[PDB]
Amino acid sequence: KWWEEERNVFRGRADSFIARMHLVQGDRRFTPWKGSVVDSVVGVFLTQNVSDHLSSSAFMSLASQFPVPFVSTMDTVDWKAIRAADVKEVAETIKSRGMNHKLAERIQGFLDRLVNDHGSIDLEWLRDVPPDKAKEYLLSFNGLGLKSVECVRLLTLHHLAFPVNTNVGRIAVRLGWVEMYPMLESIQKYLWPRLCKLDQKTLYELHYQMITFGKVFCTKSKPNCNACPMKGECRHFASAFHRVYELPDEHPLLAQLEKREPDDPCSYLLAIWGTILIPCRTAMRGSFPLNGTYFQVNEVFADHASSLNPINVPPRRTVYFGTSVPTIFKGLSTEKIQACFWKGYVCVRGFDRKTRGPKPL
DNA sequence: AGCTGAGTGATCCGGAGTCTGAAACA
DNA sequence: TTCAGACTCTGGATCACTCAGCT
Ligand code: SF4
Repeated sequence: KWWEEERNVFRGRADSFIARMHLVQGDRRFTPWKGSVVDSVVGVFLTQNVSDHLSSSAFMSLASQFPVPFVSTMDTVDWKAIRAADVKEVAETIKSRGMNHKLAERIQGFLDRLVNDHGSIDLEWLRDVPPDKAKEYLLSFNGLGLKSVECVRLLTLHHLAFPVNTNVGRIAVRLGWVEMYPMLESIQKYLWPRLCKLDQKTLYELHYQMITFGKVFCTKSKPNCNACPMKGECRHFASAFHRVYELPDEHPLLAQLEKREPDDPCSYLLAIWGTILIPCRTAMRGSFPLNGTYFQVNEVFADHASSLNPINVPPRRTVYFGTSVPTIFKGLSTEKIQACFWKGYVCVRGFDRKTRGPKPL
């Protein structure tokens, strides 16, 4: 059949795209997180039409404002209190993200429906049910579309789905697979049958890589096509033609700091001027929605208390600071970005340990 | 035939950055 | 040197309305 042999052609190219970038884009496979299903639902709720860092910071502020009493799937937010809470404070809590009243009312309605139907607030059983019925039940909610449900299923329930976002569509069109021409998002009906038969781990990995490639090299305006490894196979090419010292685990400075997560590859950093940068997984104790796909491989947080009041006592790694990932990554040299990926760190925001809430940098 | 209707295109609930061009001045 | 909007940002829900559909 012509279909199956045509499946091999792009699947061979897809793994070729993964293999070529994996040399430069670092190494990353499925690393589990302890986030509950409701947490992932609220995360996909908050990441609609907004940049990733703002969406994550909004969820962090939401968690800090209404905390579960603490020091596996466990909710980090007293969702019952939020549902019982008045709309004004909830809207004020996430006002920094935007659409504060709209999203707050949608969240309150979601929680109210969850309480009214199927008893109390729990969605752990969604993992057991067959994927199609879970997808339909998730889509049944208002404020959720196809792409959000696909991302939830792929990242949380480990199904075989692929979110075709603006990053995915542009990359697929330009990179010899399928101008400023506005293309309607229907290439999924084209792309997915090609990718219907593929390894699950393959899909998750391909895309962590693509999200990264979309953000680093193949930006919408002025892509760094000179340093891009896939410039040879790029169809769009034919159309056109501060350093820090890292602190060991048992360093005396981290006595007040909490115990590091055993799974996190990152290590504690020293922000010299005295300030400390906490790794994202350690800062959040894992337990973050969407498998922690918000944060890069080497994304770290900052300590607001140590930033305002320095803890100063009077190997070397490079940290690139900026407002967002795409801004700093615009590099005319490939070697610099490869080094920053394999042996570098990135920080964009700040965080406080006392109230566990995000603070401006 | 004279009423569907399917399907798309604007719009906006909203903050927060960057980017142009205009202006201005030489 | 200002600076005011014009865009983008892992999208959804409403309302209005041009091309097919038909019988
Ligand atoms: S060569 Fe340029 S357009 Fe092609 S994939 Fe690389 S960055 Fe994108």
